[PDB]
Amino acid sequence: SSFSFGGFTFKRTSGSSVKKEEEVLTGNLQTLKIRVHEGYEEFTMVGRRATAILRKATRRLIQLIVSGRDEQSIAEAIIVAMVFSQEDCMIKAVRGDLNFVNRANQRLNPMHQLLRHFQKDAKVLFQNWGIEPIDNVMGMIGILPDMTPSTEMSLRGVRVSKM
Ligand SMILES: CN1CN([C@@H]2O[C@H](COP(=O)(O)OP(=O)(O)OP(=O)(O)O)[C@@H](O)[C@H]2O)c2nc(N)[nH]c(=O)c21
Repeated sequence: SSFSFGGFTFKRTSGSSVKKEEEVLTGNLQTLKIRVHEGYEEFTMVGRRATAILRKATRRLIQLIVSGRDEQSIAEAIIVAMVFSQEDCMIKAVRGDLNFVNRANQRLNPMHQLLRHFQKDAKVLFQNWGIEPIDNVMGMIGILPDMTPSTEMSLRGVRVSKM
């Protein structure tokens, strides 16, 4: 029930899943083979600089409530969770080819190639994830694709909590 991904320790608190290999198409129509976890699961994500509560279904991020030291660490947690969710809109935000041949990419599986890609630049990821109107849940705030806080709109499923 415990593992690490992208610098975060994930702790499953509810649900379960089975694993299966699956092919997915990027925004540049490149086929990647990823190990998909099938099932509804809830997690706590614990990093050095941020933590979050994550609820996910098969290839769908349902909710992510993230707190952390500042915008850079909160954004990094959001990126890791978006990649971890394996959502189609994250796969489709890859607009160029993923380099799997360079000697330094020879051991990254596709999940880690995706993570590195969006760690270098997440602008397309955030712009294509989608936004939604939000309500007045005190203690929490919305975050826009450009990472500025908002009390009216937020990246779909994502809220920022005070630390
Ligand atoms: C998306 N993931 C990824 N993951 C876990 O996160 C860790 C790293 O993921 P990964 O590198 O894609 O998979 P891993 O099995 O290590 O490697 P590979 O795909 O090369 O066979 C593993 O312990 C994996 O089981 C997950 N664990 C659970 N429970 N649910 C999930 O949705 C996921």
